[PDB]
Amino acid sequence: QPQPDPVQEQLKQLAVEKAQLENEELRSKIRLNDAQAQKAMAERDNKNLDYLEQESGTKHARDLEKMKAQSQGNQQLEITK
Amino acid sequence: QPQPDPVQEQLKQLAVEKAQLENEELRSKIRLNDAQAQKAMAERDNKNLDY
Amino acid sequence: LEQESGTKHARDLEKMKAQSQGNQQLEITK
Repeated sequence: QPQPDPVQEQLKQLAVEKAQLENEELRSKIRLNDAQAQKAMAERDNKNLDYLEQESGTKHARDLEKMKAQSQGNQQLEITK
Repeated sequence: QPQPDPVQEQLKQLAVEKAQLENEELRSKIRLNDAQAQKAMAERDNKNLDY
Repeated sequence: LEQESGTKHARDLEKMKAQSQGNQQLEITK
């Protein structure tokens, strides 16, 4: 009857464990790539919104509204006093 | 009758699933490249508007 | 989502209005 060698069984078990872990590593890489792609898409959407707002006068209109509101507040304070 | 060895069957299953996962990894790489290209195009459009 | 609507502008307007109201209240109390 052959005499078993303890080290060989442990080495085989470790090899099987490594083979199992490689697939989990690949899955983690896929998840990371997907997350980066979604972040890039969100950045693109933000840049597109910025382009759309800058093309029109909305950015300047908001500043004009702020200045007009400040002036109206000053006028109201003058009237109340 | 030949006697099966579970270790070999498990190794073959792991190899098949790894070959399956490689395709998904390639698809994820393609998606990331496409997203980066679209982001670069958006940046170019913004810079053209600035010009 | 916040930038698409006027929430960012609305908060600044609310801050300005609150400052004006505080100045008016200070004037009234004095």
